Amino acid sequence: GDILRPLSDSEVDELLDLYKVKFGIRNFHYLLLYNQRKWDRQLSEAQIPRNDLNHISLRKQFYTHRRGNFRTWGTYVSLHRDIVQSVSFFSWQPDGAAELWECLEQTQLIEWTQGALLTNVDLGFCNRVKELAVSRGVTAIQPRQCFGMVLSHEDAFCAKVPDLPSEFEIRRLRAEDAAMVHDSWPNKGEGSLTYLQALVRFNKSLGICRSDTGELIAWIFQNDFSGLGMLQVLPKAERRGLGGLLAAAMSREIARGEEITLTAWIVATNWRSEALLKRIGYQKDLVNEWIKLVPNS
Repeated sequence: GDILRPLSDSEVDELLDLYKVKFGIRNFHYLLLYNQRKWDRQLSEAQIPRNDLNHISLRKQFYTHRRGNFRTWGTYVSLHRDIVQSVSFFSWQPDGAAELWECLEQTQLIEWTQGALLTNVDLGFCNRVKELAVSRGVTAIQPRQCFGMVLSHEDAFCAKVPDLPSEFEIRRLRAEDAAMVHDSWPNKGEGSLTYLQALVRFNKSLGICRSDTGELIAWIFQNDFSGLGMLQVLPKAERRGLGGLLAAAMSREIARGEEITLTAWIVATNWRSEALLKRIGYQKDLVNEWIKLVPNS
């Protein structure tokens, strides 16, 4: 069949420890692998059939070169489904990573022409992968640089957290909250409402509501790397220190509920989020690209 061969659950687990050993607990591919398997376990105990349409956003299918050993170079390609197809991949083969590109170029499981989203792409794979996209029909690409911010577990565990102003209350988000958080998205085409609903269910989240009206005014989620994501404060509540409060609280909550490095993916131009994350202790130790391929025509 395809040059990409689906790894069994047992193999993904091995893939996970390979990255753990090779790069350490702060590595983003390890975090991605760690996160997925965490969800796999939960969704399993929650007796939710795989491929379940309203939870598929919480699933991933890992693959490797059908005629290669995923252990020698950690070569892998994952496929995710929500609105479009999201692809992640890596390999540490010392020279051009032939095995990897053999996979990406010879496979037909990737929707190069159907708006596929390339997530967390290493800077060394960006140019070549864009050329490939074009060689397969892509006529327009929308790439963006993201900073991978990192905070050790120890730091997150012992982190301090600001005081919440009387005007507000904090609570975990609930299903009804999903639609509001989704409505404040300007370029909402990568994450679906149902994805958000799955996240409020299986991931940690935090919302800030006015003690009066009870109106949700700011929120933060745990992301697909078990770190922080989708932070946002409605304009009418800006400059009240809530943004930094959410980030601090979520960092602490995650670190005390599980053992992992806290991280966050932010757009390189989001100077304000970089700044508040930095104040909490997060450091910038990675730069990756998110490459959104525009559907043919």
